[PDB]
Amino acid sequence: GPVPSRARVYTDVNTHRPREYWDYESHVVEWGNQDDYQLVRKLGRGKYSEVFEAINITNNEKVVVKILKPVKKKKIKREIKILENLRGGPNIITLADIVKDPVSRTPALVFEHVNNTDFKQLYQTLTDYDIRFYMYEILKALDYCHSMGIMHRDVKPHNVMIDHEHRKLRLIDWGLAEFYHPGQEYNVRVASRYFKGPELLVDYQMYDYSLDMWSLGCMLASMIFRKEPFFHGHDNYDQLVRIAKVLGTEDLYDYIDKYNIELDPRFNDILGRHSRKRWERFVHSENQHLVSPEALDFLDKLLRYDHQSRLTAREAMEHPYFYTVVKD
Ligand SMILES: COc1ccc(/C=C2\S/C(=N\c3cccc(O)c3)NC2=O)cc1O
Repeated sequence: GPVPSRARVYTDVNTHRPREYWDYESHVVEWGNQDDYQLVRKLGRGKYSEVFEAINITNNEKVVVKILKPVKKKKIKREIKILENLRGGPNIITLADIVKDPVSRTPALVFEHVNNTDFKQLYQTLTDYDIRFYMYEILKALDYCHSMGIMHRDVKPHNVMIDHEHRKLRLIDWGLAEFYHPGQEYNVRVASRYFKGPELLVDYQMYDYSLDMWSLGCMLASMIFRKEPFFHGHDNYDQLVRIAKVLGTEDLYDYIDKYNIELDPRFNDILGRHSRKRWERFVHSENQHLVSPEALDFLDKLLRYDHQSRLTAREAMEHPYFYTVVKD
């Protein structure tokens, strides 16, 4: 069988927390008053929810309301429990309330409002200094949630809300987040395709917080190299092939051999043989202002096949790439 794996940090956080902390199936929701909130405009829709701008009429403050579509109550309680556990943490979106929507007959989560710019437009604009600053702010959120025993499992640009005017950042959309427990096998159908870690793409279920660090590396690569998304696969199989054309096939085989993993035989006709590339090949005159030796070294240490070899969020915050960021 496959070789087991443990997180190298925050391994036992939930072990020594009280059961109530991570036992979300037993959580009892504290419902607020649904008539406190007036919906203003729809902001988005997905398979599992719709999101709205709204006004809290008890204080005339803007909020954001996510009205769930029907989904297992276990997963609704999981997201609620995680948001309450993380509330107040650095750059974590604040859950302000939970109400029952009378039309949907489902829960509606009420969040603080961020005056956001779309990443497609914001990313055409950020400077080298901006990218370092906001990467540091994301790391604060990720080290916090990892230190609290939670993996996000859907890190991607669409889930990082930035109010550039106030240099304010919030990590949102905790609907896929999970509690880390040593030895637990997790669903690999998480994260967006372009941000899926190799562990998901080879069906290794005993993964951990380090998944979020791969996803963050994909974001960093897209920003400093001006290629969004960086690994642009047409499906989950091609996604691994795109990664292997950069990291090389020999280290992919080292990875699956370490964990006694077997590749899907459908890769026999599509994977090929690929050397590992040097990151300098992705530098050109239109992105070199965003690239430095420090950026390439930092990126290189996030994008490792072996989830046990990636920088932790705390280690990443120690990296020389962040030396120029003003610390508060
Ligand atoms: C404009 O400011 C904000 C925007 C979003 C949030 C929080 C969200 S949105 C989400 N999930 C989605 C995303 C897209 C479509 C959809 O139907 C559901 N999960 C969250 O926590 C908070 C804000 O302050």
